[PDB]
Amino acid sequence: SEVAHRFKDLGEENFKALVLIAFAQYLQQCPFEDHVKLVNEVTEFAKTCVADESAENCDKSLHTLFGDKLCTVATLRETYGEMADCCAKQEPERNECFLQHKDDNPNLPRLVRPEVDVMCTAFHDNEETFLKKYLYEIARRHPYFYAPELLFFAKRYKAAFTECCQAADKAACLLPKLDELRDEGKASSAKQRLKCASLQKFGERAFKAWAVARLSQRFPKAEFAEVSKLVTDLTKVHTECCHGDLLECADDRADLAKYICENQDSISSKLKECCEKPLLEKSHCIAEVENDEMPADLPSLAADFVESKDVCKNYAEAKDVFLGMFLYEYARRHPDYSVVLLLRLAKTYETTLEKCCAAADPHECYAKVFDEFKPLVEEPQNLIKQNCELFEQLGEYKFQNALLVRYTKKVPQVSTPTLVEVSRNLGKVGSKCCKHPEAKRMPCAEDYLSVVLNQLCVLHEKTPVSDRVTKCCTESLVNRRPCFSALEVDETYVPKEFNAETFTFHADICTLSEKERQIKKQTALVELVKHKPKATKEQLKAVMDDFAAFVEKCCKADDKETCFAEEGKKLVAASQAA
Repeated sequence: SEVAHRFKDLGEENFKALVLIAFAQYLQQCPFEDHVKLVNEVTEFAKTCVADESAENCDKSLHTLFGDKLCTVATLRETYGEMADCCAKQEPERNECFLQHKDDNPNLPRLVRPEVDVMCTAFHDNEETFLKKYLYEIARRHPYFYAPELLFFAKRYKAAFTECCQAADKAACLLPKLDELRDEGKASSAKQRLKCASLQKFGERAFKAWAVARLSQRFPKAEFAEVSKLVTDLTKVHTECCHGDLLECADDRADLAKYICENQDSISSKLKECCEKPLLEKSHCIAEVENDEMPADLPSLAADFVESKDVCKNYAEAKDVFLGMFLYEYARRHPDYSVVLLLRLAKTYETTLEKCCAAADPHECYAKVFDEFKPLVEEPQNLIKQNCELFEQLGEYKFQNALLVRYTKKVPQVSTPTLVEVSRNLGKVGSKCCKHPEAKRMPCAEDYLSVVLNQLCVLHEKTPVSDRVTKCCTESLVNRRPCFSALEVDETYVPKEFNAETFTFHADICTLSEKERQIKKQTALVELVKHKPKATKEQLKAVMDDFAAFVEKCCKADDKETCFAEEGKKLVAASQAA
């Protein structure tokens, strides 16, 4: 049995939680209740297999079991139409059908949160079900959320109420910690969506490379033989978690932290503090540990990678291992480089060795490779330095508006909502990284951009409208950023026509939080640039100044919310004029 296997390892709590997330991440539309039912029927079954390891079907594969369970409600096409199909499938891929049907943007209503007095009550009256509902809401809205990490966010989430509900002002103690978590969760989710996109769209050789560079940076003193061990394992973990096999992912993840902590002295010296705490906290600690100090006397790369005469020969022997060693050796001494840059250099190196090695005199050919590294390395440095300048002057809001205009011009076909959430996240890099010394600026900024760009990529893949996005997204994982920076303005885009439904206005805007206003302001700017790409320089600005006046005003006018209606058509007349 396997279900018995995992049960013994994770235990009732975690096992029950993971299976909930798995069910939550598969049938995102399906109501909380039903999931709980299946989760229980599923947990009960497990309990018998522990005793009798051959009872009903305790001899199967999680999937057959899991799949059939869900298939007791999926066949209801009136609720989940395209799902019934997956159920009529077989063993080899009745699972693939499911994975292939995950939604990155579910049509799930916004998740507002009741007053502090209710959450506290509901939390106190019944716990488990309060925390159960949490995981359900997150796992269903982030189908790729790193499962093992969601449990850590959960234990955290519980301690928030566990403490603040006992305060002198729960609203004051909670709200903050709740906000801090909502953010950190969206980040962790993005960080992982990229990881599954790599494995799934580009292959584990691709993911393997990323891991080598990243780990080699974090653990400079580690050895190539050791790092590879870690990379092999780490890959398997995420491969499982990304294929929907949460239980084994969680198990294997735990086994990895166990190992890393045991061979602490062999890997990093900053692991100590992570190895002294509860597993869930131990895992989240290791994955976010700062890099170790750089080994003292290190030879120059040129030695064995460009000056040696055996380069080409070694490359022929074990190219993958050789290139692997290069990346590890270049990353360990360059924590100031973004992971994608390091991968760009590595690809540049491989490409060179390929053409050079089949030459009349390789050496001579590949002798000046580092000369090309220069441009590759400077491009981002200059990009960062420049964009950090602009950001410092205009602040976050104005900076975001800048990227908004810019990016809408690059790919005007993309839906306004995506353009807005993406532009917003791109500008957040300023606050996040710009306050960093140049030594830590690039890894910070560029890698963060890879995550953000991977959204537009996955969100666009749903309904492809711009081949330029498709090209930049699918061409090369490591060159996505440079590809987009290169884009200018689509000379083939045919401007829009002002609609009525193109953008509605009803007063309901004077009640929304401040943030949700800037957003409605930005969503306007995007719509604008789409109707008038060219004729655009500064008027755009003077106009944004105007809309601000509109809101500030009518939100303080006492007529029925009729102004917004009469004056709504009034501003439209003015706009078209410009």
